Amino acid sequence: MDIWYGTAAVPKDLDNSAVTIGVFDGVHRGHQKLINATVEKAREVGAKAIMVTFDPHPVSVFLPRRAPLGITTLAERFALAESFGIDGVLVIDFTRELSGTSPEKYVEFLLEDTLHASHVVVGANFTFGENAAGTADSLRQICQSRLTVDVIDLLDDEGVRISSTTVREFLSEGDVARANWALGRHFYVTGPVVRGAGRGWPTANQYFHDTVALPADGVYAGWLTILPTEAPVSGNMEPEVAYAAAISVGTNPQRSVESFVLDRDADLYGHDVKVEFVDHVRAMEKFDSVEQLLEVMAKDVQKTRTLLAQDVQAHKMAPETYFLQAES
Amino acid sequence: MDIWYGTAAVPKDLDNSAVTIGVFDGVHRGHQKLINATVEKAREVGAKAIMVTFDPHPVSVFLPRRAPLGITTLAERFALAESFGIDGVLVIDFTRELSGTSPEKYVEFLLEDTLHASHVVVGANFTFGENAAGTADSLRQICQSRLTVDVIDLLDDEGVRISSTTVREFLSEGDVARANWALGRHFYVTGPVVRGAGRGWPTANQYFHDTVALPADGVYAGWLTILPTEAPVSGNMEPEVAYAAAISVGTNPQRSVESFVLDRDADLYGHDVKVEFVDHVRAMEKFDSVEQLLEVMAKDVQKTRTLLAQDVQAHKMAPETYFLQAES
Amino acid sequence: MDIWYGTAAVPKDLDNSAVTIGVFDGVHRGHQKLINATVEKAREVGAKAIMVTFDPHPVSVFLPRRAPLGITTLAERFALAESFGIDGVLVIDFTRELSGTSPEKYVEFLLEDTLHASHVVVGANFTFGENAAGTADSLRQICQSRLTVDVIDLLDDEGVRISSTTVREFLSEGDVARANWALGRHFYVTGPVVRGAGRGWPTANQYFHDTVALPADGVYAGWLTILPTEAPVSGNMEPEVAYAAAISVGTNPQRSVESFVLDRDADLYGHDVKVEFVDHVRAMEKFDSVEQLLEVMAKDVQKTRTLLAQDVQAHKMAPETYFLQAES
Amino acid sequence: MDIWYGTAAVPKDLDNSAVTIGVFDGVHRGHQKLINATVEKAREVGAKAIMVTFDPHPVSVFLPRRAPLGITTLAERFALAESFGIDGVLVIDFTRELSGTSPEKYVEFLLEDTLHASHVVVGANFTFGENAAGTADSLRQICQSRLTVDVIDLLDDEGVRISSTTVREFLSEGDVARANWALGRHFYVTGPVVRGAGRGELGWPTANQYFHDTVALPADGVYAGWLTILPTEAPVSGNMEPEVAYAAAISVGTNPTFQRSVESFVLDRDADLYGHDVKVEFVDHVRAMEKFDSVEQLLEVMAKDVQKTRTLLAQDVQAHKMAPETYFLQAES
Amino acid sequence: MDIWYGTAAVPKDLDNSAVTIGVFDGVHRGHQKLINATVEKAREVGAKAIMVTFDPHPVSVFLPRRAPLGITTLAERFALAESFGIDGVLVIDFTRELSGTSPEKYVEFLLEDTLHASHVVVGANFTFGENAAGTADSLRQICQSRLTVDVIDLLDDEGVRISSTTVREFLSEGDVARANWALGRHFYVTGPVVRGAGRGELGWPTANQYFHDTVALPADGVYAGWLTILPTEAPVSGNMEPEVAYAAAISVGTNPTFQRSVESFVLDRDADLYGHDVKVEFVDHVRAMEKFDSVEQLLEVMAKDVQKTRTLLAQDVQAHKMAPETYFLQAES
Amino acid sequence: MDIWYGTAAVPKDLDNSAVTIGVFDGVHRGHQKLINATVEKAREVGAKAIMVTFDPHPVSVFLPRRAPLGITTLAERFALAESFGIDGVLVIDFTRELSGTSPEKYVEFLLEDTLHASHVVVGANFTFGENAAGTADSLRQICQSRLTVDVIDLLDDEGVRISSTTVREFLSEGDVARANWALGRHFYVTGPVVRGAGRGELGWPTANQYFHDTVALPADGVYAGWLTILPTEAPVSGNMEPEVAYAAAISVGTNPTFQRSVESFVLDRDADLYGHDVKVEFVDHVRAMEKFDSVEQLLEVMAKDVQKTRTLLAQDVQAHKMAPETYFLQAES
Repeated sequence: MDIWYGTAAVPKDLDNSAVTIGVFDGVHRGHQKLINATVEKAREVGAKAIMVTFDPHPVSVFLPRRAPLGITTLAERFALAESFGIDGVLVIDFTRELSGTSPEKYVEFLLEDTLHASHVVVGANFTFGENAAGTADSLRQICQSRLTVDVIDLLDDEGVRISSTTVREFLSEGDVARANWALGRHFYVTGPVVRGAGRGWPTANQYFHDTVALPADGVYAGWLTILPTEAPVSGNMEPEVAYAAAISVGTNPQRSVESFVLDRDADLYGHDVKVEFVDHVRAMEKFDSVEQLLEVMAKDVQKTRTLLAQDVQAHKMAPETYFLQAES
Repeated sequence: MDIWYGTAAVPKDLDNSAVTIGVFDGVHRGHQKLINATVEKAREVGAKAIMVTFDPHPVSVFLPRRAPLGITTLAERFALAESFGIDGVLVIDFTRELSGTSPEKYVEFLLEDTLHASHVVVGANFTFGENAAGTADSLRQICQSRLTVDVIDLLDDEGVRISSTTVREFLSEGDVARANWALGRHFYVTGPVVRGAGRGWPTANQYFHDTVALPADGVYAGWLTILPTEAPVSGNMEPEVAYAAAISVGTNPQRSVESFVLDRDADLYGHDVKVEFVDHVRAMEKFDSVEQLLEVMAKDVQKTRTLLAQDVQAHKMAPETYFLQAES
Repeated sequence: MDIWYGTAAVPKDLDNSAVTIGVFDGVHRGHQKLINATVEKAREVGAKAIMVTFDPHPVSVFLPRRAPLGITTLAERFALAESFGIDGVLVIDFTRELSGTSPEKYVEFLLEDTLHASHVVVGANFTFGENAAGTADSLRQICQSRLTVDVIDLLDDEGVRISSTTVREFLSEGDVARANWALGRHFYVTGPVVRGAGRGWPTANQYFHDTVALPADGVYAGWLTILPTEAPVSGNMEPEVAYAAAISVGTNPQRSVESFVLDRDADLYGHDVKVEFVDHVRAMEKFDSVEQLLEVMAKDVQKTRTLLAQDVQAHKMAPETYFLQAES
Repeated sequence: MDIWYGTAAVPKDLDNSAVTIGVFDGVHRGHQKLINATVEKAREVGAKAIMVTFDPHPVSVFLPRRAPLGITTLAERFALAESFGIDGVLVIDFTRELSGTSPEKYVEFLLEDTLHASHVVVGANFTFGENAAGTADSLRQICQSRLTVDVIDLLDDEGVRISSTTVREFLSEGDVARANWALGRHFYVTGPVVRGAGRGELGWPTANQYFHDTVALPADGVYAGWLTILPTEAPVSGNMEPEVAYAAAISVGTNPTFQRSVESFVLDRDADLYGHDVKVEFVDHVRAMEKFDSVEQLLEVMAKDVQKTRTLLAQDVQAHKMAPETYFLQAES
Repeated sequence: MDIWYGTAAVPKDLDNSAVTIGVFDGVHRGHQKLINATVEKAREVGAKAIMVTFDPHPVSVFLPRRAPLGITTLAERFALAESFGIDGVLVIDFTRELSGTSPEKYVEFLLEDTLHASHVVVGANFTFGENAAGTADSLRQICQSRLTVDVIDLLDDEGVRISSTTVREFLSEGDVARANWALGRHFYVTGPVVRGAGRGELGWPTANQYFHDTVALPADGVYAGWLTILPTEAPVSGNMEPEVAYAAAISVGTNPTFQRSVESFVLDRDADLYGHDVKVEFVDHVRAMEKFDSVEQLLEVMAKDVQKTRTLLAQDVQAHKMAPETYFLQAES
Repeated sequence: MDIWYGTAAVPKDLDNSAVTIGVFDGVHRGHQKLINATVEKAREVGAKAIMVTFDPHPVSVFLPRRAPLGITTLAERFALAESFGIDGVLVIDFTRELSGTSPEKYVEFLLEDTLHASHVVVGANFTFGENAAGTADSLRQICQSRLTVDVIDLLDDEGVRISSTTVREFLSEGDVARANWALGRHFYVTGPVVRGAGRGELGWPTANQYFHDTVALPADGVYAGWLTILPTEAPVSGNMEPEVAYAAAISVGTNPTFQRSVESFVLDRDADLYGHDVKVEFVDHVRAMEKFDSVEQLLEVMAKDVQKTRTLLAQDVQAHKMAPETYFLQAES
């Protein structure tokens, strides 16, 4: 998949495309409908399936540093867009182009001149152009005879509107199971394992910037995977195997994620590690003794073992290769 | 109007004065009664109307950095004192003088030797001298035959005691209309417009230190005035005209004030700008899309247009020259 | 009393000891039972009474910087351990030794090889060894024929479990009288008096790090003692006399303690000062005038005078030499 | 004078203009030649004289946080531009436009489409468009028959090249006299007076100012100069009028960690200028920074700075060309 | 290769080993002699080659925050060790063990009890146990009949002693050529690419990296080198493959206050490497740091760095011994 | 000895006093002459010997944050004053009083009204009152018949002027021997011991102290000196008594950013002094600061500092005049 930064980077010789436009934060199940429709039409005509997306977040252009939290990083947005069949991602920076542009000139510049689009697929909530006056309905009429437009209703399921907004709310509530439900996969973060405490001490510590969306402080059951690597691994964990883990999300009074991998002793310093969240286990608490702390640690392991045993049975969610022991 | 810092700066040849003493933060309607009485008596005898005030706040002398928030800056206190006819302001720093001094020696030093006072006007809540043992009643008796004293009752109106304390409470509640009511004018702040976001982007951004009193975070209707200047102004705003504005007061997680001037495109970087608050519009909120943000922005403009149309009719409050459009 | 840091520092020629093991934070009344039993048995056999304690807090080894607040500093723990007759304190750093060690090897290494113990005294909540699998019951069986073990029930009094945890809760609630009740003495902090405001201004200002346990923000009645010194004292306070004081505990938005010594004018800059807490007086509040501030200051002095007059009558709590005036 | 941010803010009904393009930092005597040529042309043909300038600095666009120090603020660049008769300033942000543009495209879009220019005036060192490919020459060949191009040599005077660079160099060494000479005026900073060590005059300056680290300042030291209280109806504590240049000894310092300060000791006045906006003009270097160990020593040196200043300023008044119309200066204490 | 933290993590069923002990910072040509001897022995007798190394640095244990800069990270020390055939790394923390231990006790506990060693290999400068009492000699006398001891002289080559110290010295002056020569490879750092001034290429590097102050870096300046995108299935913006060394001009800077940066300008590609892990290999010094006052000047010097780099890298490819198997380098633009 | 903050704190029933006025920073041999004259007079006529001193430093009042470093703290100034028999210290804050006062007014208010002085003793460099107008001479003419004035020349000895300034100079270069000689005692700092790298002795100092940036410290380096545990009933970990001066090698450092540290390696003892107040006396410079790359090297140099210290301290004991009454020092390890 090509990734282009700004309209000028798009090849001039690209002759046909089917295009979808959004922030696409999280690439949730709504987002998947748009991508699915776009990919299929691209295949039909033998053109490229293009996603136009935005970075920085368009909200942060108008209201700096009050951008909504990033459900996925830009890099993961690319990975997800690819896994669903996107051929090219065009990334638009509104501080550089397409802000002052009118609905008419936007379609003309972006969709025709730049992307050579025969098809465009947007959500009903789609807006574009100076002061967001462009709508889905605008787009259908401005594209009359020029290109075909398919406007897709926002995904409603089980009485919940599935959007970036609702995924963020669930995450903020610590309800990762509903977030997972809206995303169509286990919510995850990835990052390098740092030195933590030293070398009840966690299998892995990671830190995330405050723009990263994360589950409420608390303890979750989930899976930890050492991303593909030739680097030596200290201990009895292997790369590319999803290992059962009790996960503590905390706030330095910058958010930390501490992972206790069940039934393994490893030290993951230096490695890049994926943490997938499955279910909530408990709220954060203060500890006043080593005894009390380990007691609670063990109850977390038991509850985690239980939740993940269930998770495995929903195998559309569960990883390919996992490691989960029946007991200690 | 002269401004003197400390007793030693007061001219030795000043032969007669009518004096009022207080913090005078905000110069609210109570404060105006004291100034009014003082100015009138000065005119009667042909003497100078003097305000004795204090900086730093006397509270911060005893309890550093737990001083009450400043309703007005010291500079604005001077401006307000002048606009009401004060001839001289004596500023007392209690870390330098008049702290260890007894009620008797205070009247002797400040009122007689320094100020040559024939009249003194204080509020009923007035205290002075070592450990604030001096009262209004003390002052009348210590001044027997030496100078005349007029003690003015605190202003009570509409079931509210009008004081610096109550103005601060209203501001903190986001109730600027009641604060305006107690002040006798639109509450305002002034300051240089800084670079903000770049060059839905606000007409002006200002920053204030944390000792400055400000309305609760939220959006207010008000008026913005470019203070007199020969500097070129980018855009279609003119100096000295009060322009209709939706005002956002925020906190950097130092307080910011962001102003959206209605129906104008200007950039006010470099200019000194007054922001007058008229009425509350809404609480702060997070935005998750550009669409949602602009929707709400437009409702704020509508509600603001409405509030200011009313404000103009209370013309004792409203500015001399304003700019308010009937619609977009 | 000897203080040894780590097992290697303990003299090799020490031939007999009676040993007690715990964090001992606060040396509360439960802790006193263990020490009492240990001291008595040491006297019986003519051996040394040893306390094994821990630093850093064992909790902070597993969960860095989420250690419980220190009721006493390590230095005060030593002082208290001594005042109750302990002959030697062995301080264990779990980041250096005794973490990976099994229950069996722990008793063998610490109690026998290092300490030459004929008696060991622990609380029922006592744990030891890798993953705290060692218990009081373990210890009795592993010590069969090797040394005698006396396991002491946690102290329950007046429906309250007396522990480090409960002392912290009381302190956090601002309930110093119950904390004092559980400690068996007035809760206190000690520290150098710093420059504060200048040279209603407090008799003394002290600052404490955020790991120090302190009463809730508010005003307390208590006693202030200038620790033994040959340094000149500014004012009419003498060292080693416990002086009546209204005490303000605050938070810089690092905790401060501001002390108003009743009926004295002293300046304690440079001196080391003990602050003992007796009872709660009021919550923190903002002040808006010097008048209001002094009014409240005076009510605090009255209420304090009252509480301390009562305190003196419970003379097991009250200091040897105090200073409390009947009135102003 | 109008100020437009971006080519999209330019009035669309602009039929004719004489344009000059550059960073214009400091508006030095070199820059004035460019502006002069442009204004004199515009004034001739009833058209508007436009300046195309750049904010943020093109270097900061390419090398973030490593741009040269600003000789003037953007606000002052506007004010100086207007003072020399420019009718419009167009501020280009290179992160937003005219960056990936070819020399040919740059001319058509900016100079024709946006500005509708009949004349253009640039420095011989002028480079434009992607990878600075366009030069003073490129401009002449591309513009044929459409608009007259006037290329102007960089100003050399007294064996010294007059550029933003040399001005920065002069300032940096504390040589304000050479900086002023290259600028065609007294170098100055403008700023609100802040609270000092306190209000009101054993020790205290008349005025305290702080400046960000992007602001070009003379080397740390003491200088002779003039302070002017910017126009205001707000009252002044002490015996100073607004809009009069007052003789001052000016101390430029750096903060222990934090930023630069400017402390002004106005000669033969006690006043406290907290609350006001103040212009500080530098005339000549007086001495390097020193450490003080006693109050007497500091007061002694203080009195020497007042004498040195008094003299240097007396010469500056006689050299008339740079001094202010109305001022205040006493021959002796 | 296994990694054990502390003597308690070592498999208890370890019957035979050839051991080498040292900080091993940088794994320079001196260190390789130690590892080589050890591996060649272990490989002979079917036993495991163990490295005993130390983290945190023994100096930081004795003098907190005053340890020498790390030539490589601990992660890279492991990777380099494994690359030379070490089977096990035992990481000793001196705050945790082997500190108050006597020479005699150190041998029995570590070398016999823990590691069950039949061979040991150390440098002539080797010191062990409490107060560094044990020396290369002590080791031989204590180990008699139990294990064979092979003491190896510090590597001298071309009149230069090859040690962590001299490597740090070389790096510090910007002499990467001598550092590489003493290392036996191109000096390198590894790190995630961060966001620059923005995404996508007037000014911007191909890649931006930041490094902590414990990381040894060449003196501030420009260098010729190779950048490699570490293995990944993640897509790459632009025309660059993972696992190919690409020619780059590399700029090493310090931050105004904060830390070190490494900016990579990959020759004849525009790509944006945000999100990837990137290895940057240093070949030769190109120039010292300079200040820029104009966009043209910076682009001019930029083009000169590309030429210098192109040449230096051409020589590095010919000197083959240190260059990478697969790479990308063009003779001209 | 009484301590009064402000003229209003002075007992109103003070009928007679001999007064000396000055900053008195460091209480050096010059200052002792002033105090001696004053005490010897007061002691004669049954009156109190008063010191008028100043806090904050008069320079910091005039030039905030640019006062000279404090040779001693205000606490130590009091203690030193009392040690030389001063009965009362009056601390004047120039932000609060005696600032706008005329020479004539200063005498009447402070010397007569407040202190009721019959004798006064000042240095020839003495200046008092608004704009330092009053000098040593002014004082004599204003005081006639009311109080006897004794002006004392600044102390010159061995071609060296003894002043706060020169003491600061000596300290700054690391020449504690000359500082001590000018002071008439071992220079010292006093402070609570903080936690080091940890508790208890491979590497670790006996004691760690930190000092603010207003505190005068010898140049970074190693020094010979004595450490004394200030009087206490609190237990001491290790084999050290309170109130005994113990031989120590003393390392003075600066923090990477943050502040100064003082680390004390007490000779032939292991003790941990966390929790105690400790006095550290400097005797002689041992060496400049160095960087360490290996544990052996640091221990080697460590042992050399112990030898150098042992010798220098042996000489200091023989020169008796400055050494302490009770001390602890061993001839060899």
